[PDB]
Amino acid sequence: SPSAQELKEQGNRLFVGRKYPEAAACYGRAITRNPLVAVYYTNRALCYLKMQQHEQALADCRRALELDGQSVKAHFFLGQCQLEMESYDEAIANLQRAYSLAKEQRLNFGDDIPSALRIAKKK
Amino acid sequence: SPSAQELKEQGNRLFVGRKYPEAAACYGRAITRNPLVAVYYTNRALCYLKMQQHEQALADCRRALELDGQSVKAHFFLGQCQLEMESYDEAIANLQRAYSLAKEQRLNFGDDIPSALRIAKKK
Ligand SMILES: Cn1ncc2c(NCc3cccnc3)nc(-c3cccc(NC(=S)Nc4cccc(C(F)(F)F)c4)c3)nc21
Ligand SMILES: Cn1ncc2c(NCc3cccnc3)nc(-c3cccc(NC(=S)Nc4cccc(C(F)(F)F)c4)c3)nc21
Repeated sequence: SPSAQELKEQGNRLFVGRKYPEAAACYGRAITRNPLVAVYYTNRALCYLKMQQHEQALADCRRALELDGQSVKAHFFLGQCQLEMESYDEAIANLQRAYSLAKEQRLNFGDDIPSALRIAKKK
Repeated sequence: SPSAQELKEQGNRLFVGRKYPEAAACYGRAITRNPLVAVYYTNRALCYLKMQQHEQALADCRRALELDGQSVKAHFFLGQCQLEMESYDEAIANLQRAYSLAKEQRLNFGDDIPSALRIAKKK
């Protein structure tokens, strides 16, 4: 009886090892246990992007944003996805919104700018 | 008598293996052989970002853009650098400009969107 969190974990570790189809299956199972969690869709969206399944990534991005319109990563992956699909004007709009939200949330709450948006995040 | 190109190569391979200070030294030597090449500064800028030498990365970004105001990567690394330094409004402006230029250059010349701007570039 794995919990939805527990499943997101297993998927996150799977994703680390570039096991993307298996990681997407885990996030999918987390979504089925609790389908109103933006991050599960955001995480699976990235798996589909790595798998070059762009239509599925886009739909996951759209669902995440319906649950959480303030999501930095969902805007970013949505923009990255629309980049890969060559919807360039939409992609730029969502990328800027991702970076704008990241700044707002950094300055109101203290969040780190998500690492997905940075190429040189200190490790 | 290594050529400026030859030196950029050695630096590019060094960068692959995460040997960033040694790679920055190579790009530096390429710049000294031919200091009017935007890409050498763009490449070294990334090394400094990986080394968390933000002031040096910024200056390299600025020099690249002086040589080539149409540079996608120079705008992007400049924006990424200003992100790490928390100049958020400038960073967003340069990131959008990077993505805008990438689209223009893609649609006029056929360039791939530089991989540095994409998290899921097909390999
Ligand atoms: C949202 N934020 N703020 C801070 C921060 C962060 N700090 C530094 C860092 C950066 C990179 C690697 N290490 C540490 N790292 C990740 C982050 C980025 C990628 C992977 C993971 N790691 C695990 S296990 N799963 C995972 C797998 C695929 C996607 C995702 C996600 F969709 F969430 F990006 C998570 C964590 N994110 C972060
Ligand atoms: C500007 N564009 N368009 C297409 C393209 C590209 N295709 C796919 C790809 C993407 C990633 C890895 N493999 C293949 N890959 C790189 C690119 C990206 C990073 C590294 C390298 N590789 C070498 S050797 N040096 C190098 C080292 C540090 C920085 C840089 C640079 F500043 F140039 F980004 C180059 C090439 N760029 C690219």
